[PDB]
Order: sequence, then C-alpha cells, then structure tokens
Amino acid sequence: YNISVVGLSGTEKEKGQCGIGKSCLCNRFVRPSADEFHLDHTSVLSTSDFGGRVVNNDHFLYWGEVSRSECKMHIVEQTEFIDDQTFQPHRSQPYIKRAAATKLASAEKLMYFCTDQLGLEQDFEQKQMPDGKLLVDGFLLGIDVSRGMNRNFDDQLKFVSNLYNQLAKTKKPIVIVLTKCDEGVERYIRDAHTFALSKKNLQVVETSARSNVNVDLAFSTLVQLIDKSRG
Ligand SMILES: Nc1nc2c(ncn2[C@@H]2O[C@H](COP(=O)(O)OP(=O)(O)OP(=O)(O)O)[C@@H](O)[C@H]2O)c(=O)[nH]1
Ligand SMILES: [Mg+2]
Repeated sequence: YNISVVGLSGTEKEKGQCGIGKSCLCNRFVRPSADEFHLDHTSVLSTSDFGGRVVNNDHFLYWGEVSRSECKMHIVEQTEFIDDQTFQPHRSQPYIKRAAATKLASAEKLMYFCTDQLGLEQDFEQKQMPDGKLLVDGFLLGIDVSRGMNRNFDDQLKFVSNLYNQLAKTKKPIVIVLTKCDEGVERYIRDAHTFALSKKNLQVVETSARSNVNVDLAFSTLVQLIDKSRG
C-alpha cells in the first residue's frame, strides 16, 4: 500500500507561517515512540539539504515502511521546500499537480528521519525507498482544524477543494484527515465535515499527531478503502 499524505503547502505566507501537520502525522504513524517522534520538521532548506539523498531534489519525502499489526504501508509526504536564503520554492509543476502524482520516481532516495539527518545522512541509518519508485495507492488529505497562528481557514479549505479535485480525477481512494484536533476549532471541524459530506464516500478521520489519537485509525481506514476498490 503506497500512501501519499497531502495538504496545504507552499511559502510561509501561503501557510501563515504554520504548516498543517503532514510531517508530524507521518512521523507519529511511522515512528510513534517519543524518541522517534519530532514536533519540528522545517521545510526551509539549504541547497545542500535539498540536494541531499533524503530530499533528492524532490518536493516530497519518503517516510518509510510500516509493517505493524499483516499489511505493508509505504508512506510519503507531498510538500514544498523553500530556500533558506531566498525563501522561494526550490526549483525541482505547481504543488497541487505535483502532490496528485501517482508515479513517484526518485532513484536512490533515502528515508527521512529528521532535519538533523539532512546533508548528514551517513550519520543515520540509510534505508532506500523501494525500487526508487512508488506507485501511489491512495491519499490522505490533511486539513488543519487548529486556529494555528491565525490561519485563513477559508483559504485553506479552498486550497483543499482544488487539491481534492485533482486527486479525484485520479480515481484513487482519498481519506480526509483532520489534524491537530487536540486544538480543534468547532467551526473549522464542522466546515471540514460539511465539505467532506458534500463528496462521494469521503471518510473523515479526526487525528492529533501530538496527543497520538486516531493516527493508525486514519491509515488503516485508507488501507481499507484501498482494498475496497482493489476488490
Ligand atoms: N497541537 C498540535 N500541534 C501540532 C500538531 N501537529 C503539528 N503541530 C504543530 O504544527 C506545526 C506544523 O507541523 P508539520 O507537521 O511539519 O506541518 P506540515 O504540514 O508538514 O508543514 P509543511 O511540511 O511545511 O508543509 C508543527 O511545528 C507543530 O508545532 C498536533 O497534532 N497538535
Ligand atoms: Mg512537512
């Protein structure tokens, strides 16, 4: 099962200086131990970092393989990395099209652990993404329902709707995932539920990576929809 985690991404200004929680969700699913869960996963990278084997000149990360409870899940996060001097996106398609990619070729791409790893990967375990290539089986569509540093929520939901349209054209299974529900805003959660109820069989899993609630449920729910359609 190849799972792509997608959501609002871009420049600091487009994220209101607060990402929506993709990285912490992936980190908690793949490595839920306190020692391996990191709350801080910056997307502002030096050219050396971006060209390292973890990022591999891509705007996505390979978070690794999960083999828990027998189903194998391969996890990736689609994001956007900005330059640590110019603060513009690294020149690697627009995010909404990039994130909806279902064929992800990055030869010799290494699994991501933390930003400390970047440009220093000999210092960490070096596990390669399988075959240098992943055919995406399904998408988790993250929606931050936290007030999260005075975010323009309606612009988030507009972005989510356009991203959803691109994903839906693929006919791949999508599960909507509400993030940071430990700080959830009822108006935002309700708006997200109304949006998802406007779509066909769009499931919503309410998660908090920080408090570790319903993360596994989110991924297993997607895996179940994946085999719904595979059958
Ligand atoms: N309260 C709470 N805060 C969270 C949670 N998850 C993430 N955050 C905060 O939100 C910020 C965003 O974290 P990320 O997971 O990197 O967000 P992102 O979607 O990956 O952002 P980009 O990768 O830059 O697109 C983090 O610095 C955390 O402090 C959560 O589950 N609960
Ligand atoms: Mg991220």
